[PDB]
Amino acid sequence: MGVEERRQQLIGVALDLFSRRSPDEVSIDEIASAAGISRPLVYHYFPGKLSLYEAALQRASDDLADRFVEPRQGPLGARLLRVMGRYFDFVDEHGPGFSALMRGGPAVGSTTTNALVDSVRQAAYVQILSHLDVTEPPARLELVVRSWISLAESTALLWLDGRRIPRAELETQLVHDFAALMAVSAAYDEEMGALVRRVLADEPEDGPFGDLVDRLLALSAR
Amino acid sequence: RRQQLIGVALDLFSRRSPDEVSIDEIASAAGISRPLVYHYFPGKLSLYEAALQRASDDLADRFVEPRQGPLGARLLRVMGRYFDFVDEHGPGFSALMRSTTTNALVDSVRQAAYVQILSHLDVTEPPARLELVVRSWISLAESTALLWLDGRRIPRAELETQLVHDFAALMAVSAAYDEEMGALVRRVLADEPEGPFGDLVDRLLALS
Repeated sequence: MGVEERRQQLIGVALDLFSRRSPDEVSIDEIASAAGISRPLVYHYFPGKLSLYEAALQRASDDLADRFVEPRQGPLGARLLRVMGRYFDFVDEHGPGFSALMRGGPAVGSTTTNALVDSVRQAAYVQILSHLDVTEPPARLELVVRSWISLAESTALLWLDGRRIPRAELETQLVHDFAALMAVSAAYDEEMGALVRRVLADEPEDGPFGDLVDRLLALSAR
Repeated sequence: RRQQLIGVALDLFSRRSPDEVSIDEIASAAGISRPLVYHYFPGKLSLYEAALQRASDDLADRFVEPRQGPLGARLLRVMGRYFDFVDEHGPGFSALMRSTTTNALVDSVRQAAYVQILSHLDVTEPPARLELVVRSWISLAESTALLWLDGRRIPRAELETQLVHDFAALMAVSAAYDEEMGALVRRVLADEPEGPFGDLVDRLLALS
């Protein structure tokens, strides 16, 4: 194969291995072997293991960020649920590498890896505001949204540790969590209250939010 | 002297990001020479880690709360101490959250919070759904405090109560679709009036 083909092949092979195992268990020799090339030939394309890991992570990060893009049509909850399906598909596909990267955190990460992870978090933020139709988010809204993004990261990481709860339940849970976090904040702020009322007015009366409220009323045995 | 030096280092590492804290600065503040700091610590990272261990023990100890009265009030009292701590250590906390020893120390605080929450819920064998709710809330609380520190545009009193209501919310969402979680919530609502759960249910009713 040609040079650019080979570079992109190598990034793919690296991404495959770094997805399957923690990065301490992936070697240049294994990457070379999977790619069908010699050890020195890998170093022709990348000067070390970290640069290849970063290149794989760039590809993965671009993939997840693109998965956040969803048409601004129909009830908002359903849009978010669709993105949550793609998000869990991604987490599944990349699980062992995702867990290793995230449970390492910014301390272990290179400046480049931390920047890539942050760029994904920011891509999520931008999409959520687009759907909310907000360009100048107030403080309270920014905190709810960013703290939900942290909640969604945590939920996926906890899911991967044993998969003791079905992903479909967690996807729906994260959608309900978003409504609930926003509703909690609405108590302290009229501007927040108005946004949440508008968002919930866009849900059908027979929708999942409806069913959540019905279930909570039932639990309360009012 | 070694314990005094750790305190001085924690003070400076609390006030500024660690790239802005030098051994010479620690030595001056402690009133000792640069060599005497190296006598106790091989290098800057080891002293950073010692300061973090002290801070981590302080926060974990702040999670201890008597098992008495309504649960929401217990958690609100802990949130007051948590935000006090975050305030006192703001710049250093921000910089840390943005070694494997320091990761281990941070993890040990998250675990301490977990243990205390389950203690109060009177649960020794937490179901998967409860574990995920509690751990995910701990992440939410970490995130909320870090976001608060960036500008302090929202008052801490609001975020403290917001976090208590968020715990009830995360639990409620799970309980709505899981019988075992539903039973736990009902067992746990038997001592709150109409408490964060009741107000949340009223709110979801009223905002819809």
